[PDB]
Amino acid sequence: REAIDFLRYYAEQTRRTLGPGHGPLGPIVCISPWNFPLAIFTGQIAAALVAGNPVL
Amino acid sequence: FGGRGLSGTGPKAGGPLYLGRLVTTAPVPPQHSSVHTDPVLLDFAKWLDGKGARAEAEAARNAGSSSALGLDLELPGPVGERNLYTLHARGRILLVPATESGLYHQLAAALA
Amino acid sequence: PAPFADFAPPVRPQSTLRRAITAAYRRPETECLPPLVEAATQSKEIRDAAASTARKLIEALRGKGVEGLVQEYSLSSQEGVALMCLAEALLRIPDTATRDALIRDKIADGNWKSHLSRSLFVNAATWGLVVTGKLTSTVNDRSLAAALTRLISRCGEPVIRRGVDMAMRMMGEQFVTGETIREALKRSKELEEKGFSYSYDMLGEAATTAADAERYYRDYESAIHAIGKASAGRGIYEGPGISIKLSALHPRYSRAQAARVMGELLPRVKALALLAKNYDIGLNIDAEEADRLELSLDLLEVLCLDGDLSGWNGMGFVVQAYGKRCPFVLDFIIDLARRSGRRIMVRLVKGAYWDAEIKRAQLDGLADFPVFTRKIHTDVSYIACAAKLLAATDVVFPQFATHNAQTLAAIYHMAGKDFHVGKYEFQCLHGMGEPLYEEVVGRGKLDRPCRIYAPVGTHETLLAYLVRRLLGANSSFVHRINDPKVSIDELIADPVEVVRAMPVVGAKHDRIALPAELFGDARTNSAGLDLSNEETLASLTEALRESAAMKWTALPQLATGPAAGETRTVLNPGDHRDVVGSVTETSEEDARRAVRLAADAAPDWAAVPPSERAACLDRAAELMQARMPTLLGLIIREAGKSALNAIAEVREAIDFLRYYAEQTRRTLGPGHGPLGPIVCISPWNFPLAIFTGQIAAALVAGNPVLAKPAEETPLIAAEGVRILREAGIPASALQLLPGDGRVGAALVAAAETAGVMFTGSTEVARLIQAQLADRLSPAGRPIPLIAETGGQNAMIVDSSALAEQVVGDVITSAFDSAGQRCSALRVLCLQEDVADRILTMLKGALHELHIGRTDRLSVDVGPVITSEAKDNIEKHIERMRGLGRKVEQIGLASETGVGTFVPPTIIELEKLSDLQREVFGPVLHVIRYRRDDLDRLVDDVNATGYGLTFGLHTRLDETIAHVTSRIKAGNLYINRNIIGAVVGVQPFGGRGLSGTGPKAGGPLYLGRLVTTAPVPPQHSSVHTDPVLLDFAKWLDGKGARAEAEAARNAGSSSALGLDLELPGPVGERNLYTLHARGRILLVPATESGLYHQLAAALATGNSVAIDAASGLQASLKNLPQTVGLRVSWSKDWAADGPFAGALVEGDAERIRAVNKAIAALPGPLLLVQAASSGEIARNPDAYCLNWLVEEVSASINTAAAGGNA
Ligand SMILES: Cc1cc2nc3c(=O)[nH]c(=O)nc-3n(C[C@H](O)[C@H](O)[C@H](O)COP(=O)(O)OP(=O)(O)OC[C@H]3O[C@@H](n4cnc5c(N)ncnc54)[C@H](O)[C@@H]3O)c2cc1C
Repeated sequence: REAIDFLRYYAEQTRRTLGPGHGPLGPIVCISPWNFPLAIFTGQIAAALVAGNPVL
Repeated sequence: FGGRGLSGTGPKAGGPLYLGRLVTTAPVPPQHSSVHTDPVLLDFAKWLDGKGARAEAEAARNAGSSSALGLDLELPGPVGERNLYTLHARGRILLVPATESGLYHQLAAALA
Repeated sequence: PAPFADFAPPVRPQSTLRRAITAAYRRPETECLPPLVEAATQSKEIRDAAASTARKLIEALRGKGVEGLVQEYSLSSQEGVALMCLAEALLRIPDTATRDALIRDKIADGNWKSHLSRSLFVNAATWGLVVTGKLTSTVNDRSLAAALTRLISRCGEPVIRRGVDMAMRMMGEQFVTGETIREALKRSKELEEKGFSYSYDMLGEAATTAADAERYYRDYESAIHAIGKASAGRGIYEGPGISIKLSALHPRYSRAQAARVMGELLPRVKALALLAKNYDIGLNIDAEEADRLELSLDLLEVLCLDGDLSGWNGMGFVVQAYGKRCPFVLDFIIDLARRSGRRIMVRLVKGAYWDAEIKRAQLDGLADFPVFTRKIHTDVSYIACAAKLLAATDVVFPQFATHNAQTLAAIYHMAGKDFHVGKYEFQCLHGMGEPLYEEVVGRGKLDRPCRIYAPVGTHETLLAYLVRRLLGANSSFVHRINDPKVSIDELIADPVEVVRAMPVVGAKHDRIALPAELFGDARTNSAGLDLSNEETLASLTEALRESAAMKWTALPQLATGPAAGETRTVLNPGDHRDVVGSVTETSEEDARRAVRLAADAAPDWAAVPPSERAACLDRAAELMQARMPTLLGLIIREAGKSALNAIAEVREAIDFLRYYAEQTRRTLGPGHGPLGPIVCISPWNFPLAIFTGQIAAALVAGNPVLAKPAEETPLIAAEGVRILREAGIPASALQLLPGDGRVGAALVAAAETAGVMFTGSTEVARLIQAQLADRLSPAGRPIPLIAETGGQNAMIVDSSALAEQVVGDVITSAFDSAGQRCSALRVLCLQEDVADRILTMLKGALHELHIGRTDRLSVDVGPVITSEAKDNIEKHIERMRGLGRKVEQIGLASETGVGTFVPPTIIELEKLSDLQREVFGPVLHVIRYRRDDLDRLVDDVNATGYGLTFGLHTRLDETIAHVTSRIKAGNLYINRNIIGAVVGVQPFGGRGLSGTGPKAGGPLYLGRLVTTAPVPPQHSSVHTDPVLLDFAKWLDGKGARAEAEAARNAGSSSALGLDLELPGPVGERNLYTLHARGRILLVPATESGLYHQLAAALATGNSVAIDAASGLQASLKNLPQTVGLRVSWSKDWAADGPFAGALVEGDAERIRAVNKAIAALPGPLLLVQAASSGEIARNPDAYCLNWLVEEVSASINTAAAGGNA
């Protein structure tokens, strides 16, 4: 559920905020832990992706 | 979710400042504003006016207005719970200026 | 001239029909409804038929703008409001190509702020209503600025373009029919061809100056020509007409100014009507506030009887069905139509001022409302009045203005089958009612005509009252037809049958308080008097005349009986030929005897249980209420007050009596022993209310009182004492000692005087302070002094404020009571971009004031109290004039020669510091400020050292937050005048040079008048000062365990941070908060005493200055930085001030010595608390935390945007 929530939350935050002047950083390295191996994994990746950055 | 000090850098995950850190110009998050103006920022702006540092005084007043310090929101959630989100001062900010005008702008940002 | 012989004569003798109107003014709602229900009743067959027609109309309305924009660009509510505000501002750019360039090149590229002295969001409350349907009194301009930046950065130029085009259509085609009458007339041809007609509303309203009324006249005259030319002989039923508001045509349109209205406003309406007659068009008189209804009837009567207007039936008049007088007004108008033979056009409406009528009746303490309190009652009233109108179509032309399809259907079937054009019509609002009435007009529908009420005006004009026009309320029909939660069956419900079947027909709304019940179970509100009610004016006229025939006296009323002395007369300040009465002044020996008598009787009065002492006060309030008309006449003639201000003063005295009685019943027990004899010294400017309040508080707290009234106004004081004694206060508990400062000084100096309550000048208060510092109580403690003194009160106005509203509040604040209020507005601060416009309006409004002897209702401003006050005030004005400052003064009539008058005066200053003394008269000073310098201006206001009342006019939350957080004043007022603080609602009292506190009419007041203070109602705080907490940890680190525990107990017992909303009228929020006082002077003797003093001061939020002569510096080594920030040491106390209070430790002689040194400090009179070392060890309450916090009252007008959410 937390993974789903991160995806939908950062999707909605994007729809509320990002326009052409909010340029991406570029490649983002996302390093996640073993204790929330889907939720934190998904949240960091979803946020970097939806902001326009490719993710490692 | 997320903390201060040895607990992390922020901004909080699953909160409205998060995406702004992943772009080179941060947007204005939803509901991110405050009607409060730091009173020390105000005193600094008047001091800058006294010195004739007009561009800096203007930048200080603009920082005092656009600061979201004192934001205090209730977030939608389940019944039987009250979920609150507030923005406070961070602490002491390290300023590393190169020029006098740069120092004035940095002070304005931190005081506001 | 005989007193009150010309007080308020009616325009004409009141006919039987006019008397029935006045009789209904505030009739109980249970009495109004049954006859309306009976008159609105229709047959079962007609009710079924009407339900069917209304269902049919509502079916089409539901099967047929900003919302599509919000959807297309996924805007939040704040983004939609911000966008519409941006669009409005872009539309203020006249040239299209320039505007489009700003959008494309500079706005859409961000940094909208750089390109657009006035907030973008001044009108956001109005757009908020458009976008969200909800009303906000003030604007969160920081939220809107964030939303605007977000939406522009997200969607760019396309959303700006759509917003501009949307705003252009709404403001140019929907909220108005057109920007000018010519454009409105061109756009009316479409619907006239379909069977509609038009009435044009030139959006004129509430003239403030003669020049404004002149502009409104020529605007109406020019529209009449354009409409009459366009009408081209179509006549008053087929062709267009005009609607006017009488308040647009004269700046003093009120019953109080009825003579000016009949002499100056009437000929202007006649000249417009003569032009409407020549073109043969309708001229409708719109209905306004309830207190203007009957005055407007006097103009309607003269016009309908004027032979010069004969032959024309175009004159029209609005009647509001939400008003209790509506059927009786209609009876009167129908009779007038019969007598004059003019077929009066009667526009029946529900009414547009409902929220305002509720608030006004509550503020004025009147018996009831002049409007209904349940929407369904107004609906029944409308249908009943339609039945009366439809029975008189031969002599009047009814015009049923309504968007409610149920109301429409009921009237359509009530009118029956016979119809011809000219029999009656419906009416609707432009851009609102056409949907409904396109199902009505024409042979294919109901074949009944509809006249469109068509606003005409620019964007500026339209926006000024758009809020009122939208109120859109949850109960409104158009809100419900567009609410999916409401079925058709709910919409076609018969309000007559719903009301008929309610348990109590016509019961008041459960959630609206009658004015008497504003405070619920706590106490009974005082009742006022309606000076727009002819019966009240006639009865008051007789009482005032009878009051001037009484031989008023004031004598030294000692415990043993009246005493002899030097007797002289008391003169009316407006006319020294009018002798009001005689005063016998007290000898210094008898004043000293009086204190000893009070001392001897103190145990007996202290033994009367607090409840019974409070019963005395409640009995006195009842007596003053019943005697108000007689008290009015005395106050008018002795103190020079207007009748309006005298009513408020008697109300205040009643409120003080009832408030302190209730506070006594809430608090006082056997452990709160009285101080002893208390000397009460009261001023001449509120000679009954402040006099009563000080004496009532001291008495109900168990103290015997020596009452020293101002030398100028002993008569009302003597009458006050008479009433208190009649109410049961024994003569030994309340002695009256008339006389000058010798009497006051003898009383203050008497050894048995245990406390002094003083209201007056700072100069005298400082002399009393020095006298008292000579003495100690028998317990060896300072004599308490409550000293309430003047203020140099300011109002700050920014470019978002509404000029008309500002000017009215400024005129009232500065010149009411000839500026002889402690709260009066002395300095007006105008943002530079609007200063010239507001000053022009202010000067014009100044010259509309009537100055003279106050025994006429028409007088706005009376005399100043003495020739000495006059000379002092005029010397100031001439100094300012001699310095080249601009000085505006109204000319005075020759009759003022027999009294002491100062004309209301406006003086334009360069800097606030140009004003170097308090000027206690009708003298307003004006300064201008640049917006960026607002924070410095507040600094300048604070720097005077005064801190009584302060006003702010702004719509912007950021400016409200800033200014109210930085200003240092006891009574704050937002978007209203700054005078007339209401007991228990705006507890009154300032800081600094303005007073010691505690606030009069507030919950800390009685506790100052007993040896051990009680816990006031609601007096607590869950907040703990964090510097106090740091100090308590430091004390524990030093091993001072007992002190550390006392510090934590002080942190919990402090009420710093209390934040309450006080009950009061609707449309206002009244807040009461406890803040730190400032820097407290600490004069310790021992290390432990210092620690206890520091804890008390820190727990209440204060900084401290510790006497360096104590030698206790080594007692505070290694203080935490947070505590060090609040601690200073002082060798020269006078140099390190001002202080906000003091704590002293010592034996009796040390306390007396320190108390004298404190009294010699320049500036504010310090509230000093003293204790011995042993007392600090034995009594945890040795220092009382009540006196280490500052009370702040804030009153916010939440109706200021044009309505009450
Ligand atoms: C053509 C035209 C001309 C008008 N001229 C004037 C004018 O000169 N003067 C004037 O004062 N107004 C005027 N009005 C406004 C009118 O008085 C109504 O208030 C408004 O138009 C709505 O009434 P309704 O029958 O359309 O809608 P409804 O939803 O049926 O009625 C709403 C009305 O109910 C009343 N009401 C709401 N709440 C309560 C309550 N709690 N207790 C008692 N009553 C309540 C109010 O009067 C409110 O306006 C005019 C309206 C029109 C269309």
